[PDB]
Amino acid sequence: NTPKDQEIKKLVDQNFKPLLEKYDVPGMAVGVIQNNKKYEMYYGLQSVQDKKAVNSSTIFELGSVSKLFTATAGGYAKNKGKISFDDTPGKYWKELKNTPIDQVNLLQLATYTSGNLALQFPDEVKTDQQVLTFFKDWKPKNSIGEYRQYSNPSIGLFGKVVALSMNKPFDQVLEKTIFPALGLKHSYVNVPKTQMQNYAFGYNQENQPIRPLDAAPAYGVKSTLPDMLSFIHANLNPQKYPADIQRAINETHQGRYQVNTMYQALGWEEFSYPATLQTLLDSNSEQIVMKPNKVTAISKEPSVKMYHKTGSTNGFGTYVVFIPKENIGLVMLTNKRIPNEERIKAAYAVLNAIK
Repeated sequence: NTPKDQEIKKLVDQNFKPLLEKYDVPGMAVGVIQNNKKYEMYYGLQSVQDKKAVNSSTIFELGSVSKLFTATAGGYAKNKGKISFDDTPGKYWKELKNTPIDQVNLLQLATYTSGNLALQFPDEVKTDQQVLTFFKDWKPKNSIGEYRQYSNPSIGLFGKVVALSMNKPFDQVLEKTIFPALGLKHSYVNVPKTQMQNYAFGYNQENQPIRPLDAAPAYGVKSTLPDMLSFIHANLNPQKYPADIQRAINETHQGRYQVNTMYQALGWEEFSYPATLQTLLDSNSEQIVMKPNKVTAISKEPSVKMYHKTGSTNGFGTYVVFIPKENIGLVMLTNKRIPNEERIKAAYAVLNAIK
């Protein structure tokens, strides 16, 4: 008939390639992993002016997909006994002791239920001093633990606490501990000089090339398609890893509460599988992403589940999704933002069509 690598290439061509013309995207990397086999598709240019093709070495910004690595770092520290998720941040950032934010526990920060943390840090919050002062000045609003409000500050504080508990700067926790444990050799918080030639330009909505530190746990990671597929492989096969990181990965798969059809895990969003397309689109709706929503306890603990996460920066888009019981996952990286719904729909059509 037709070899499987060609079949998957055709499906990615049918569902992802048209997005390049439709949204004027310079470069894209799409990868599928199925039964521990990797399929990689590279399109377009990492740098338009340099005529450098997207390839297996191309480095992209992950945006909020970076939180998946922060979540994994948190599970690692927890299962190593460096933190408990019932701890409060002042136990580790002592300057926050005796402040309102010291009533919020680590799980609540990691899953956005402090009750009064906005999507972004204020533009004027730049230094670690202004970050500290931002959190000491924080005051509650809604009951802590009651409302989900997607928040970069919230998981940014989580990651700072994780770094403090491991006695290392957060960038070192990832580059010296978590990335090596996961077998990722081309993933970075800070892209070294020797790799700038592989660092894609991001492109804004005029197709112009473009490119605080405590915000790095929320959106500071860069990576390649091979590394992101290895990361998806790790999430599909935690048992293939040492106990410390195996337990860390599993920690990130544990649903913590629900908002309608969405289960909030650590970093990952989780869904009963099979999931309808609308369930997946709802997780990225304005209601869920931009507004507070009352959370509810998990009632149906789904036996068969899937996970995904979108992420964006000014010049980059990312989508990652995996389905443990089908042993399948997909990564999309672009050096131009495209609508999140397009990423989800295209991935849903590929994954459902794959034999």
